[PDB]
Amino acid sequence: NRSLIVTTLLEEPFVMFRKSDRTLYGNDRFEGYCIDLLKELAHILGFSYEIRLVEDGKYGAQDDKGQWNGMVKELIDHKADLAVAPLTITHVREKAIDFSKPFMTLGVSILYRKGTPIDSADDLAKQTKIEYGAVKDGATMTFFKKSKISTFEKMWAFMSSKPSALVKNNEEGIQRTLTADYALLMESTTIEYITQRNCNLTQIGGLIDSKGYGIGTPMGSPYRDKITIAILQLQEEDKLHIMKEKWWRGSGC
Amino acid sequence: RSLIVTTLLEEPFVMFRKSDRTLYGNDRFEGYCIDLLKELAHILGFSYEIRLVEDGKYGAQDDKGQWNGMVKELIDHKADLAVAPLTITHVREKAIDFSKPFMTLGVSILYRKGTPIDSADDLAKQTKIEYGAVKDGATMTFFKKSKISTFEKMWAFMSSKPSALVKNNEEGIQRTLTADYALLMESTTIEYITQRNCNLTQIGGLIDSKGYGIGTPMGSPYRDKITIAILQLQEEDKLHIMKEKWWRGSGCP
Amino acid sequence: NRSLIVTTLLEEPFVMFRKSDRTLYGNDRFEGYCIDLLKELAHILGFSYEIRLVEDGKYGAQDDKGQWNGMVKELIDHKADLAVAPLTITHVREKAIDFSKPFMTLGVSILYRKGTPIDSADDLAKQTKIEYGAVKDGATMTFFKKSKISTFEKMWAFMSSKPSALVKNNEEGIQRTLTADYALLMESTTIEYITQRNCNLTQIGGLIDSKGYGIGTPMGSPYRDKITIAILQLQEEDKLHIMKEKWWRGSGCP
Amino acid sequence: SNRSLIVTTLLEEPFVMFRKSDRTLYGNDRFEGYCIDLLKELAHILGFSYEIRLVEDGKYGAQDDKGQWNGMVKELIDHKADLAVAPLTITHVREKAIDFSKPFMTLGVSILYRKGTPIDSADDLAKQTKIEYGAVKDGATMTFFKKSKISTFEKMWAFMSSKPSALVKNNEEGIQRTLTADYALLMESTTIEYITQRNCNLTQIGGLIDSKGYGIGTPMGSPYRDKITIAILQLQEEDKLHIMKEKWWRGSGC
Ligand SMILES: N[C@@H](CCC(=O)O)C(=O)O
Ligand SMILES: N[C@@H](CCC(=O)O)C(=O)O
Ligand SMILES: N[C@@H](CCC(=O)O)C(=O)O
Ligand SMILES: N[C@@H](CCC(=O)O)C(=O)O
Ligand SMILES: [Cl-]
Ligand SMILES: [Zn+2]
Ligand SMILES: [Zn+2]
Ligand SMILES: [Zn+2]
Ligand SMILES: [Zn+2]
Ligand SMILES: [Zn+2]
Ligand SMILES: [Zn+2]
Ligand SMILES: [Zn+2]
Ligand SMILES: [Zn+2]
Ligand SMILES: [Zn+2]
Ligand SMILES: [Zn+2]
Ligand SMILES: [Zn+2]
Ligand SMILES: [Zn+2]
Repeated sequence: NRSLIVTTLLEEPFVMFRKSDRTLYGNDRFEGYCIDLLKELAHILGFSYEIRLVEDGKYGAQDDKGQWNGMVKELIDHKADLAVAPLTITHVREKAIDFSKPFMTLGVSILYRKGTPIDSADDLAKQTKIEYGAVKDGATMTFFKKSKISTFEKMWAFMSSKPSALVKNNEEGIQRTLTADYALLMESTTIEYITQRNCNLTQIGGLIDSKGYGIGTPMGSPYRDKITIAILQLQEEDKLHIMKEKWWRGSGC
Repeated sequence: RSLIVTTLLEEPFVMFRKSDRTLYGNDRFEGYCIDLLKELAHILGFSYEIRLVEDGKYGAQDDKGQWNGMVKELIDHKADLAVAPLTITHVREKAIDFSKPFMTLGVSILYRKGTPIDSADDLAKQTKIEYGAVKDGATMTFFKKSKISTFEKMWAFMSSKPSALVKNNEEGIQRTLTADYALLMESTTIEYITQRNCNLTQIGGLIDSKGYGIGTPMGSPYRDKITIAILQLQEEDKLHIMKEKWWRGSGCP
Repeated sequence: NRSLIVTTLLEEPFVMFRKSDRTLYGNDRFEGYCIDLLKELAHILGFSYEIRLVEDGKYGAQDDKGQWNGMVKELIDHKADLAVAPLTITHVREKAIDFSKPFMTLGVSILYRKGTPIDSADDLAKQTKIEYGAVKDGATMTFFKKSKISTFEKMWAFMSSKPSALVKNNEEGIQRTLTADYALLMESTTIEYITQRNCNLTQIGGLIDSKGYGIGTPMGSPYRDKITIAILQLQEEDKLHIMKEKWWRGSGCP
Repeated sequence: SNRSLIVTTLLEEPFVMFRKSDRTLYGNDRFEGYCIDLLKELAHILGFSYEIRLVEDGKYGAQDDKGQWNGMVKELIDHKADLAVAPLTITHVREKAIDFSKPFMTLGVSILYRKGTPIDSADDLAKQTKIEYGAVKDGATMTFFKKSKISTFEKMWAFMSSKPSALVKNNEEGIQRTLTADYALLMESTTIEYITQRNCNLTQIGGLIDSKGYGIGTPMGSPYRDKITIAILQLQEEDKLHIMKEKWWRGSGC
């Protein structure tokens, strides 16, 4: 019964440190949507596991020499059996790792202060006053870096140049939108979570694309297909809807 | 000690049966759901009376948040069961309960044969051919809430053109026959209509995948009883029979 | 070389030789529900394949030694990668091979001529005038042979006795039901098919049990879960209920 | 009710057993077995916490002269427990004092006895008188014999009810009696299957005398019985009770 190593990262409301009056340790430290999903997978498949936060705190992207970092790298180097996180399924990633079928669908959109004229990526790309960016070495950054749409190449040209447009993680980005004249390009279900809690913030425009989160495994993993089946089972039983309603609030706004 | 069953007229699910000597009460009806409902009362032993829903609608929420149609009857405890082709949706689950599904369906397109229109994207790209859905049903709500770019575009259209949203299927079917109109309609009804009308066809495949379930007010102890009874009928492979029975039918050269 | 080998057998309307004037070869020889299912599975999963009829024409059962025959044996001996057929998933066969999730439901029931008093397996079990049996070395036979239920043991003891009550295949059992005083223990979806083509036969009673057909693989095969995922996709696209209507449709009886 | 549900059960191999350890265990962690795994699946599917309590009198449950119950059935009647999770037999008389889930296991009464003897059926035992036989006191097998009107089983009850010693306190006493004296135990078939795979000098005599099932027990009106039935059907559909049975019915030899 060897324990599977699960790689992940802190990201509200998917993976969080649970509140306690003493120092917690091991798996007991964590709670959130992806923790509940992991618990379901472990139950259905019958495995035990050890959660390990990815050291560099990244989701994963390729450098110019094609080397990966983040959770994707942990899977490639067979340091982890599974990545259980809001890990975006993308063509470039499917070349290096395997994914389950998606457990949640989302798309790229914009987080910004309420009360302004702007209503689309178009408006940001036109102007230089309002700064904008995305999480460094995640799928949204890669989306822009790869885009052939004029508006998005324009936006990448910006993000790529401005030293601090690319933020370390979502939290740093959300604080930037509250602290400065800055809009964050961010995945839509996280926006949904934030705007039900911070009434100062809103989504700008709609979804720029449509994609999904999946459980990541190393290529050739003998678990990936069973995990797909389990996700399809949870879906059929309405369990992912229940899990989302559990973690998305709360009250406000 | 009898249950009030809310429904509406819809072939081949609920129909006024043909006879000479005027019929009263439950005797007024035949159809797939009528048979289904008989099989459920046998298994669970209850008495009931069918009541057609006044506004003729399935159910959707207004801006204010009030529901109408059968969904509203259950909310208001004006009915015990909704026995009809009532689509299980995550939105409705917030307001009422459903049994496990008794039939699968997905949104798809009903249009005349022999055109070049091949998918929803084809309808969304143009404006000569109009298109719509049944007002205040699940398919309308699907387009209204959609975050997918093509379906948002379609929703802008339907939502704007007068009379693109039809009062019921029959009126939508008639608009498909007499005008340049495509109806966004559930696949099991499309199946029923296209083997009776050889000049109509399903365009594309399923846009989504859902089922029909028996509706109850939230918390009702019958929901689970009805699920057990539906499972029983599935083990006795009796529902697939009931379907073949009401779906006939001589075909199209 | 890496094409998958598919074992199957002829069984209307699942797998049949296509009618043509010009001689057909290879996979093009075949048509039917399981052939359409196979094409869909191959599209989804991305494989090419070669269909081969199982030599002994049997589905599969175990002799007294413990040795299997039919399609089950082809899988056990790693002679085929998949069994694509109306192959009944049973707990007994699960000990030797693996199955996908089911793509169709069925149960054992009774095929007999119309116009008699018989209405249940118990009516058959009480009386010796009317002969009855099942396809030899299939799941229905095995169900009776393994049953611990008194009535089915009784029925097994009867079938087991009659020299020719255990028929070679469905087509033979169908003919014996037509020409002798004989009832065939047969899977319900086949009865459905037959009773709509032959208005002098009918199903007697309901289902005795409830089971499914699944694709068989050798035990431990990675294709097993892949095939399940592909079946779930076809179910989401509601393609199997349609495939079924395509192959079972026809003019009924008065 | 309460927050954690109270589960009544009793020690019966291989359904519920004390797990092995080199320290004193406590609470739910004391237990292992088929019915413990089932309970774990139910608790996960329904989302409840629970506390297992062994039934004080160690009985399954029967009615005395008045209708006074004992054993697990009694714990449910009196609402001392929310569920009974055990190889609890579904019978008419119990169905009138408590509710049961759909069955999670099918079984029948049969005979456990030493190998070798010419004994071959209940009839054989009923005639003769040297070989004693009995059943577990205040269990469903005892009650079946008491209430029977079949000649052979009436004779058998006549014996068992006359002897002070025929009826044993539990399966374990009875099994030991079978190994200790010329004695046959009337016992449920899946327990016989477990025992005969471990005790190679014991065997089943004859077949199953009836056919019934085990179900999860709840007090009448429990808000949990329907959800539990749906859970068991769900587990069955995934082959999980087959897997669970294979896990606990192991042994070696025979
Ligand atoms: N979910 C993203 C990180 C967030 C983002 O890029 O917006 C990923 O998998 O890379
Ligand atoms: N069956 C749908 C009505 C028809 C439709 O929306 O297409 C419902 O339950 O709302
Ligand atoms: N489908 C059965 C053969 C037909 C029957 O046994 O009735 C099997 O897989 O063995
Ligand atoms: N399973 C039985 C106990 C054992 C027996 O009576 O043989 C019961 O629930 O009473
Ligand atoms: Cl321990
Ligand atoms: Zn679960
Ligand atoms: Zn490795
Ligand atoms: Zn589904
Ligand atoms: Zn009410
Ligand atoms: Zn839902
Ligand atoms: Zn395709
Ligand atoms: Zn092999
Ligand atoms: Zn099994
Ligand atoms: Zn159909
Ligand atoms: Zn489980
Ligand atoms: Zn009480
Ligand atoms: Zn089943």
